[PDB]
Parts: sequence; C-alpha cells; structure tokens
Amino acid sequence: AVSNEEILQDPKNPQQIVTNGLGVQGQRYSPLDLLNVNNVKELRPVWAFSFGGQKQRGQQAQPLIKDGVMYLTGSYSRVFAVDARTGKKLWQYDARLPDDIRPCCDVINRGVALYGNLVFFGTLDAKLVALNKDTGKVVWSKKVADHKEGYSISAAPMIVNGKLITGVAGGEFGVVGKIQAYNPENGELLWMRPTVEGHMGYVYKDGKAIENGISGGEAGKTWPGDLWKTGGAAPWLGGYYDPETNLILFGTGNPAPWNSHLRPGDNLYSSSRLALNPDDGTIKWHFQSTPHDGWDFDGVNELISFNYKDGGKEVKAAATADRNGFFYVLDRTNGKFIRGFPFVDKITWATGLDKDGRPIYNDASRPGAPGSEAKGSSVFVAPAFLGAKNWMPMAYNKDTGLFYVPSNEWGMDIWNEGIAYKKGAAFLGAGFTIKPLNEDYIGVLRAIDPVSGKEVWRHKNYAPLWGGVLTTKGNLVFTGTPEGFLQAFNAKTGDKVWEFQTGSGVLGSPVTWEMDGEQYVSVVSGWGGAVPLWGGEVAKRVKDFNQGGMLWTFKLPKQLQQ
Ligand SMILES: O=C(O)c1cc(C(=O)O)c2c(n1)C(=O)C(=O)c1cc(C(=O)O)[nH]c1-2
Ligand SMILES: [Pr+3]
Repeated sequence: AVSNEEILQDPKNPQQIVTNGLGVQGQRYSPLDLLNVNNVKELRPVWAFSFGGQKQRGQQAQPLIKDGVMYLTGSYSRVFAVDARTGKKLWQYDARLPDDIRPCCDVINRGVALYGNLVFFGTLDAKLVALNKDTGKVVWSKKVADHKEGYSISAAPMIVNGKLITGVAGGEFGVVGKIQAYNPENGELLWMRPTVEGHMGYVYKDGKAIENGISGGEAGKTWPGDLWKTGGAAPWLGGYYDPETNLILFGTGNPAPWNSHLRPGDNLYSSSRLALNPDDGTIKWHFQSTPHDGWDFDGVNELISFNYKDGGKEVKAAATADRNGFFYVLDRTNGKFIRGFPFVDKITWATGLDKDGRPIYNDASRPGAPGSEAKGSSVFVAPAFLGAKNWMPMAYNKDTGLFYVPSNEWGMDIWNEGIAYKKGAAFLGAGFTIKPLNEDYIGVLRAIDPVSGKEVWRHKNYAPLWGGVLTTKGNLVFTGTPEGFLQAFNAKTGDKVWEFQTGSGVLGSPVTWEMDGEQYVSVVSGWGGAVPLWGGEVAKRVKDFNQGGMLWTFKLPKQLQQ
C-alpha cells in the first residue's frame, strides 16, 4: 500500500516514513516539533526488540514506518517487521547466506525500501529480494551480481518513478560497479549502468538486453590497459533522488586496486557523484571528488539536495561531505562546482581545490611505487582511508540552514605494494595503520553552513562517530555513538540536551514519526562496521565495546509535551 506519490510526499505525512532519508532527497529532516529542546528531557524508551540469532556485528539500518509497522534490517541479511506501538514481532526473514560471502567491511545492511505491498532489500550475496509486507514470505528474488567475484549489497535500495534501484559493493575486490533498475512487482530488469568507464550499459525490453552506450564513451580513456575490467567504483551506499531535476544522485566507490601506480589516469567514474536519468540509466553529469585516488577515498558519500538564494537568484544546490575531507556544494542541475572547503582540521593529500573543484595535489602525500622493493615508501596521510566521513549520513535542518556532519579526525601510515588480481580475493596492493590525530577525541559532530562555507559548532567524541544523523523542526539533532548513546543536541548551539545508553554502539540513522498524537524516535543499536578490523590504533581505543543488535523506540508522552 505504498504508492509513488506517497514516497514523494515524505516527510509531509507525520504518521509514516516510507523512504530512506525522510524524503527522496535524503535531507533527514523531520517537520515534527512536538519534541523540542525544552521537553526532550522527557523522552524515554517505550520498548525494544532484540535481533537474536547469535548474529550481532554492525547494525546500520534506518527503519521505515507505514501503517503502524516498522520495517528494518539486521546484520547477516535479515529483515524484521515490528509493531511500532508495542515492539511485537510480526515476522522475520533470514536470508540463507553462503559461507563465502565477501563484504569488505562487516555484514551490515542499511535498510529496506517499500512499494506496493512489498518490502525490498539487498543481500550480502548480492541478491535483490522482495518480501510480502504482511507475511514476510519471498515474492521474488534476483541475482544482481556474482558474489564469488566479490560483489555484495549493503545499501538500502530506492524507488524512483515506480522503479526499484540498487547499486552493488565490492571495490576492495576489484568488482565492476554498476547501478540497476527493476520492476518492483516482479523483479524484471529494466536497465543497468556501469560506473567504470569502458563498460556497456543496457536497457532491457522483452527480456532482451539492448545496448545503451558505453559508460564514459570508450574504454581506456582514463584507465590503462585492461585495468578498467577490475576498476571498482562500486556505488555501494545507494543514492537519493531530486524530483525538481528528475535525477538520481549516486556516489561511487574508490578505484581498484588501492595501489594507484598500477592505474595511471583519472579512473572514471571512481570517487565521483553521478546524476542519472531514471528513465534509462544514462549518466547526465558527473563530478569527481578524488581523481586518481590513492587513499581509498570512496566518493559514495550522499549528495543531498537543498535550495537557497544568492544574488536574489534561486540556487538548486546539493552538498556532500566527502571521505577526502572536503565539503562540496554543487549545482545539481548540471554538476558544476560551486564551493568546496575542508570540514576536518587536517588534510595532507591536497592543498586546496581549483576553480572547477579538482584537487590541488600534494604529491608527497601519495605513497610511492614499490619499484624494486617489496614495499614502497610509507607516508602519513590525513584523512585516514576510513575518511573524514564514511557511510553514515549527514542531515540538513531547513530552519537553521545547516548540515550536521558526523566527522572523524584521524590519519594513517600507508604504503603500496604489488598486487595481482585474483577473482574473489582482496585487491588492495597497500598496507596501512590508522592513527588518531588527537589524544582525547576522534569523532566530531559538526554543524556546517554550506552557503558561507563556515563551521558553526562542533562536539567532540572519544570514539569515532559511525552513525547517521537526524534533525527536526524542534531544534534537535540526534545521532549515536560507539559508546552506546543515542544523543540529542541543540541544532543552533551544539549543546547536548539528552542522551540514553542503549548498551551497544549506535550506528543506525535515527527516525521520528507521530502516532496517536505522540512523537516517537527510534534507532537501531549494535556496534560494528569497518572500524574494528580496519581501524588500526584507533580500533584499539574501542576494542572493549560489546556487540549488540536491537531496535530501540522512544516516545515523548502526550501529557509532558507542553
Ligand atoms: O569500495 C567498496 O565497494 C566499499 C563498500 C563498503 C560497503 O559495501 O559497505 C565500504 C567501503 N567500500 C569502504 O571503503 C569503507 O570504508 C566502508 C566502511 C563501511 C561500513 O559500513 O562501516 N562499509 C564500507
Ligand atoms: Pr572502498
């Protein structure tokens, strides 16, 4: 019972959230203001739901809520339907996963999509699955790609113009990134668009694949030899959609392998934002945040549409806080650079951006080629490869006009080494040790003014931040910490105003909605993601943080709202 018009209305309908991002553009802003700075002290848990299964690790889903039912995912490719008022389980789906799944960075999943009477998600063995919303039974399932080649799916899918769209993950395994659209009712493939230059995209008619242009025009333009055949650029975070331009905005992963000396050239369209026509999957513009990446600065971070006025002129902008440390503002009609500026305190790999938004590189900050030695020169780089920001989404508050960015301050030793591609094996060619830049903190929640290019406030956290952000009309900003708290801040000042210890690190993007005249807030908890196994010295800071796997639901009682 979810229509396309309903999806386009988010977040206008107080009783439901039927999109990842609280609206197709991903602003993560709720217009609800029952809960505000003056009464958030009365917010308290009303029920919780354990995922069980002795299957914990990272829990990254944002729940969707429709007809009083919450739909969410868990680690290890599970889907739950849970009564929003009581926490009672309606049904649960556990995907059968093979023992040789190949996620780089934990067995995470970022959520479902809803359309008609179906619930959709992608699995860690790279299937797209449609479940009956009432029974949880499989209605259809399609292989998106071959998990034995290193493909997985970790992102929430999206609905655009009645089409179900998913990317894939696996750049650390040298997969070929691609975005796919499907008929939601039956799983019939509609189009496919590779994100690596040189690969043919297709539309599908009557079950037949019809050529629809090579991504980037021709193979070998910004890649040498056949390196583009394992180029990565996986669009592993999903994307968002702008109704005004009718463009899907999708970011792409790092180029493979990590050893950039094996792939001279800009390596399109790795570490880029793409705008695609949803009719047929053609790329209408691109912006490359890190050309010829040498640091695993994936360019997937969400590109969030927002409008403002400059010289009395209306600007259709979009903002993204990149892995590489720069906060970019683009003209979303054509992809042209408006402004870009650091949102972390230390960047070594570039000294700035040129007039088109291309980095001005500091070549001493790229690890050298191994040459005659086993390893090349080690260099210290900031940000670390895990990024100034990683998967976890920022939020836009329409009232303050600010973006609220969960950022991290860390650097890395990094070196390069030879690497031969082997199907299904890691495809790095680099070694590394992530290190803190500061003794007392790593994570920094930052309010960014995207028009002035200024930081408005900052809040430091001992552990890295690794969770999505929510902001509301009640002048509130919510986000989780690995220390286990769901935390709320004053959106104007950054002062903490509320928190609750959920008992395991909180990664989920919080969501809020209204039922029976009361405002609810929900988040999933369960520590994991890339930091424990990729985090180097910083992982040691959080080594004693226990796993979990639980949906938490809070409410402001009606009689305490005034
Ligand atoms: O290049 C890729 O295809 C890909 C996928 C993922 C993923 O699917 O989650 C991550 C990364 N890269 C990555 O570079 C990274 O730091 C990362 C962190 C996480 C996480 O969920 O904590 N996933 C990923
Ligand atoms: Pr990557």
